[PDB]
Amino acid sequence: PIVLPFVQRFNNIDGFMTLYVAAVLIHGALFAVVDMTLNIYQVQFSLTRTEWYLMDFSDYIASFVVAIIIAHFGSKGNRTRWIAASCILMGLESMLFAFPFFTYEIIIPGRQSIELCMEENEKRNIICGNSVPNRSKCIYFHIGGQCIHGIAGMPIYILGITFIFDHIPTSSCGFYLAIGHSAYLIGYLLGMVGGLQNFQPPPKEKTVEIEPAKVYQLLQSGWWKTFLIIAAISFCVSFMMVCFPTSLPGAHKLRLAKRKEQPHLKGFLHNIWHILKNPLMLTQAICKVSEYLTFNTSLYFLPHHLQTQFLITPGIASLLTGAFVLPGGIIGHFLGGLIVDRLEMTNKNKLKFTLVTTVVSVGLFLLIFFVECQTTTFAGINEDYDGYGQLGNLTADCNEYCDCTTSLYTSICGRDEKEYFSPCFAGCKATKVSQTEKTYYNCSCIKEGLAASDDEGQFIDAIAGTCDSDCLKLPLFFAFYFSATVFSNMCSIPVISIILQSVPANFTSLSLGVTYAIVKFVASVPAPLLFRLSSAIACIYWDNNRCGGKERCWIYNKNILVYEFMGIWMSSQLIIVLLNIYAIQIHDVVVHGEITE
Ligand SMILES: *[C@@H]1O[C@H](CO)[C@@H](O[C@@H]2O[C@H](CO)[C@@H](O)[C@H](O)[C@H]2NC(C)=O)[C@H](O)[C@H]1NC(C)=O
Repeated sequence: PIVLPFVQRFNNIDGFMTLYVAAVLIHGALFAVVDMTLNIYQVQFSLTRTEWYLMDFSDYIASFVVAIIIAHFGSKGNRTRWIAASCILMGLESMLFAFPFFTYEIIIPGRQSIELCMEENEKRNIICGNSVPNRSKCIYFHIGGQCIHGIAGMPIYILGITFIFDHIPTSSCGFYLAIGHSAYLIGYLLGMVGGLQNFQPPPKEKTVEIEPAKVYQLLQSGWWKTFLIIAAISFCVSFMMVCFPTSLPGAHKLRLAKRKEQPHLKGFLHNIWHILKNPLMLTQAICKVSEYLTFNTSLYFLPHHLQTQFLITPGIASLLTGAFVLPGGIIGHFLGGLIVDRLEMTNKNKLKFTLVTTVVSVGLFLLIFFVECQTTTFAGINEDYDGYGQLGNLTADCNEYCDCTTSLYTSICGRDEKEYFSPCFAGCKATKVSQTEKTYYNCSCIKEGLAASDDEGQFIDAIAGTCDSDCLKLPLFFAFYFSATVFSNMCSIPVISIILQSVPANFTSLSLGVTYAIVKFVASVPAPLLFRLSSAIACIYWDNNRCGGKERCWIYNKNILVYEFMGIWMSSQLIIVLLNIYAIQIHDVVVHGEITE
């Protein structure tokens, strides 16, 4: 008996939009946390870099095994029911990805595995790896957590937008296409922003080794807190969508406005065959490939590049891309989408709109490449340590006494402006830590250095972290990075907007699945390997003495990576130019075939 005006105003075509972005927002909020959550799980919990990608890969293929199946199933049944169910399986997944943190907080603290580590012995506390059991058990919680993510997450991004296609007019779908994309972006922001404020250490970064044993508690409990709230929201949003009508009263009024004036295998193939037989969609999908190839690569390569040429803390460097690529992205859909929506752009109009959009963007990427040419301050990698030892001498006497470990080595600055790695390897037999900085004392393995130096309560000492005197180029880099990002997000709307037009209304449901199948398999499966091979190409100088099978590098080649990664994007960006010049002529030929004035 719910005949209140609400459920009549809650069956509005925006009443579906209100819950979809509400469904998307927590969906956006979820994944961004997980990538770091997976990443920190690898480093913290005694994993290899081999298994982490496998956990990452689990989300990707899970969407791929449902990007087609649910699309065939979304065509035949109620879209509203399936989305909330896929919203429901978000709730099951998100808490499930938080059970191992609470159940297995005993995996690897510094001293909480009492059976084998003695509280007085230091070598005992870092060996007897009982952490690798109760680790692979969690990975089963985690590979499940990643798989339930993609199997259920993908129908949310297919069916909901399909409901936007088939129920909302064209001249405002891009207005709705943009917000849905951005609601995934805004969760990419806060998935890092909200999550990391708890993962990033408390006001006490700088106490005795209890802090690694206290930071350990706040990350598992940090996500176990976060996912408990996240998952339940995915339930209450699903419960509201289930109450939404099967027969949408909003579309029925519009359907009669647009009415006037089996998914068999062969019929499935009839949809499959025309797509290849229409070289318009052929270009649309591959243009998206270079779009995602250059995008995803940058959002990964950039914090690594800011860590190697601009010498920015890897935790801080990751933030720099995360907190700054979105402001370009959000308006890129917002301004990009509203251009077609306000102007009711035609198929010929958007193709011209896409070309000049990308062409200037590449010259912006090219402009960034020109900026890389400028010289920057160089720390370490000065070939054999001033004649006192070779690369790898690094394991001298002062390494052994303060127990330096070749995996977490960081560069520290001496007063000679020379950059020394492994602040404890600097021979610093004493360290007094203040409230706002970390400093090292009695730094023996330092060279004369120490021209004027300074301090107050103590005299002379070296300051932890890298010292940078010429990082101004940084504002040029982001500035050029922003406008390239904006152009990218206003390339997405033109390609996705066209796909709706050249497909009949009943077949638009299977349209999203066709392109979405290429998203995770053809692109995201071969991509990491293409990066990984060329990642070592600039990371040649691996720590061969300790890490073993390429676990930690020391020379991410600041000249080769710049030429390789951005050149690949230069190779990648231009493919869109060739694809679209192929499309526009073919589009104009085929449109001519239907016009033949
Ligand atoms: C290491 O630094 C400390 C202070 O940061 C220096 O302190 C001296 O330590 C010796 C121990 O042999 C004491 O006899 C002195 O009285 C300490 N000095 C003061 C002012 O308290 C210590 O000298 C440094 N190590 C070396 C090898 O010089």
